[PDB]
Amino acid sequence: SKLPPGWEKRMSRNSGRVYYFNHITNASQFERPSG
Repeated sequence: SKLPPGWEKRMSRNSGRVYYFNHITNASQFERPSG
């Protein structure tokens, strides 16, 4: 785990894929969130 303040690193079982979720902008991406 190595994300900035505000982001939450989550994991999606079954398929085994990494996905991030921002509780500030409720945005979802598939890459290292920079800011």
